[PDB]
Amino acid sequence: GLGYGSWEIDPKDLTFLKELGTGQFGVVKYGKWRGQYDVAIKMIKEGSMSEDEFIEEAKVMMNLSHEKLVQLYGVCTKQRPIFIITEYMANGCLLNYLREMRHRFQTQQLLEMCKDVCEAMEYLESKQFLHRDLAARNCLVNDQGVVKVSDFGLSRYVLDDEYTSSVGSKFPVRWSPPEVLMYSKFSSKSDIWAFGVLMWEIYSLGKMPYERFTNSETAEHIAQGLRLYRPHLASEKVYTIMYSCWHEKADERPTFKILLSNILDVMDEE
Ligand SMILES: O=c1[nH]nc(-c2ccccc2)[nH]1
Repeated sequence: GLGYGSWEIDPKDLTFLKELGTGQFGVVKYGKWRGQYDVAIKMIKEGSMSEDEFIEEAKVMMNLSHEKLVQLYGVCTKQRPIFIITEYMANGCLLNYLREMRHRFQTQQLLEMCKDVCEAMEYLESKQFLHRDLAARNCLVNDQGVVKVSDFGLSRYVLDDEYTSSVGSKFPVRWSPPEVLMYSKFSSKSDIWAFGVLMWEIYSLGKMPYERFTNSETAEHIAQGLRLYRPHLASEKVYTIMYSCWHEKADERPTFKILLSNILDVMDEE
């Protein structure tokens, strides 16, 4: 209504129900919009985000609609703090979900999680939109066990330099190809590399990549041409897919369309 653009939600339409924990921009809550519609509400900590830039980008992000992408419903702007309102994912972060041994996952379920992510990424690739921080920590799981990709592109608005400098203590070294670590060359193919690492995280039930190495050691290992190796739960064909994402030459890495085809082949065969 009157004082609101299409990207803007009236915070007075929110009912807060449960705390969901803290992320990098601060508190996240579960609530309802207009009494009925489940939402997640991110309260953006003052000084954590380039807010005017993020708000302009929210206009673009709201047009990205795919069933395996966590939907952005809008932003509560011109208040402190601002809120980001998104599709609620009742089973929480993928990384924590994988680490819960009670689930006793079959490998068919693990491949389905990879396929869910791959479908989201093929869609983003088709829109020339890079995620820029693909990892299990940035995927969520709904009440049906479907995995969706979250927070796509948001790293561009993070003001904490520890996160944004390749040398910063919070940079995602372990999800980065050599050309990112060496010269900050981001591309579709750096998303591809990250996706390979994410498949490794899924098949490793949420182990940290390069778990025995520091970030500095990881960067040296990768830059010298060495890689992660096969998780016990990955078949040879699954391992071949994740490994293909790690070619030293970025142009020899597959596209998300090719990865999706390869994943569906393995689903049929295995
Ligand atoms: O953007 C979203 N949607 N849903 C969540 C969520 C986060 C933590 C725990 C449970 C759900 N975050």
